[PDB]
Amino acid sequence: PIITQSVEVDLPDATESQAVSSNDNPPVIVEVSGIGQYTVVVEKDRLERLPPEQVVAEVSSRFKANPKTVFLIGGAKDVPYDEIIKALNLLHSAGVKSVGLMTQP
Amino acid sequence: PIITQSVEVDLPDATESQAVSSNDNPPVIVEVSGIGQYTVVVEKDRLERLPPEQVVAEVSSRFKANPKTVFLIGGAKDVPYDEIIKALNLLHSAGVKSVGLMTQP
Ligand code: NA
Ligand code: NA
Ligand code: NA
Ligand code: NA
Ligand code: NA
Ligand code: NA
Repeated sequence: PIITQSVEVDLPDATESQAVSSNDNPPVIVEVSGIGQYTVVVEKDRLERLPPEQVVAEVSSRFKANPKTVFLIGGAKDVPYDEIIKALNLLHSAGVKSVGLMTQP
Repeated sequence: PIITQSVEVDLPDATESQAVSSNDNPPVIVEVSGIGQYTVVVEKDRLERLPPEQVVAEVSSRFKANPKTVFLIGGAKDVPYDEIIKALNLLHSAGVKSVGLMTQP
């Protein structure tokens, strides 16, 4: 106590929906809720309860296979800010350069 | 019901602390807590309880005066994800291209 989190982001004019609609492949969705706990979803395939290092492995694998892959962070409206910063840092550590942020029911 | 929020972000290698430390001027901090309610802080000067359109006016004014200005979004660890997406969209609408995200006590 107390550790704070930070991340720098750039804001492009291109949109989250544009990224998804213009891509040949489904997006890879990193869903957050669970303190440092993630579900990775690609279409119907769900990889639940993954710890940070396993999310890095999964995401880095997909980015290497196709760097054009669209990555999204999904979560309920009330997911804590600190968890969102952690997730952005996690994705950047795995090599991801662009992310769509979206809230979900 | 139900409106969701989204924003696309790019992840540069440059950091939030780097942006602040390398700048000649203090950062402009948009603090969030309050549903669509913001405090804009520059050094000791606080502009509290600003509605979205007033934040846009204040931020756009500072960006026009100096486009090298460092903009930050500050908030407690538990600020809701949806409010963070709203704040990023608000800043981008005012012309801001880079933002540092940081949690605070
Ligand atoms: Na960063
Ligand atoms: Na793997
Ligand atoms: Na997280
Ligand atoms: Na966007
Ligand atoms: Na003004
Ligand atoms: Na907000």
